[PDB]
Amino acid sequence: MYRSAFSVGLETRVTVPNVPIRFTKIFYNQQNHYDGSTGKFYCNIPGLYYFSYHITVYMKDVKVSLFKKDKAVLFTYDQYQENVDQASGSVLLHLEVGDQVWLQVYYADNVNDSTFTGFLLYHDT
Amino acid sequence: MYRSAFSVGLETRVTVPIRFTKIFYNQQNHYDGSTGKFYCNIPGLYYFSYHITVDVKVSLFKKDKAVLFTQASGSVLLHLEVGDQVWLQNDSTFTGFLLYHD
Amino acid sequence: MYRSAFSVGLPNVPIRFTKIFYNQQNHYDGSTGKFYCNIPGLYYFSYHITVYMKDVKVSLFKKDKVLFTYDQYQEKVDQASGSVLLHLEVGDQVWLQVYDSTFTGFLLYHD
Repeated sequence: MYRSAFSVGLETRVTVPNVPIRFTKIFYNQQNHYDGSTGKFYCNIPGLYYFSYHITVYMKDVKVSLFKKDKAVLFTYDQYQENVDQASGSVLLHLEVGDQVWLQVYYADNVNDSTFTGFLLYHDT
Repeated sequence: MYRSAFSVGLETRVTVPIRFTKIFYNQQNHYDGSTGKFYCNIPGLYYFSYHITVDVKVSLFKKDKAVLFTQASGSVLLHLEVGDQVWLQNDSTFTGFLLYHD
Repeated sequence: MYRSAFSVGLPNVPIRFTKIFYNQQNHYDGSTGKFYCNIPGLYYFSYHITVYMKDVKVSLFKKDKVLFTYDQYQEKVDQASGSVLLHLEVGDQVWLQVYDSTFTGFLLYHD
């Protein structure tokens, strides 16, 4: 077991609600573990993963959820001001092969520049 | 000498070390929820990141001194030695992992 | 190939982070505010800075700019955070630029 990472961004001003955000700006996706057609990352190497995301907040409160498998694992709520902020979150999640993770915003506007990043830190041995 | 990571969150307010009791990851049990301190068991470079929701100022402590004075966010790299402890003083997460051992 | 990292803290110019939390390899030049790639590979960069500027955006730059969204005009910025993974080639430079604040970068997978 070895490498798995992806870093992606949202170029589109609106997204979408209650569905996986399909980030289209690919900063990195070498092993293509991030599915650009679904906005979901798929775990092919079991291990500890680090995910980091930032959802643009502008004029409207933002509620984001990091989903793993079929459920929301992490929640971020950010009130606006008023100011462009980022509803950010980072977490370590051990993943098994098959586990998919993606983000959702509970049309969501002014989400452009939002980013979703994740990487295999320690592979299971 | 290879794995040491944790990611925990808050299950309440009041944010003395912050005791995060929500465990996202703590496989090597290096993070102690009773004290809220992470204990370095492998010397090396660690990456710490926290997003905490608390006139209030949040600090990341290494050993017994504040490294960072910061919603309150921060990410940093701290080279730690065995015995070194790191702690902090909508989910509010505190995360840390061994990047490079030694 | 294996270690390259820095953690530093504190318009239209690289942000010179002077508070050095880590810079063992010295790949981060505090006089220019830029990180220089010596070991090609996948790097993680994260940041959280206090800006207090209007009609301004914040982004990591690499050979000049990482995420640039073409959008309609609107206004204001107080603090900004981000994180990205970038595969860097030798010679590549990365820095934070507004077109305890922190800026961390680390080589994760070396080519």
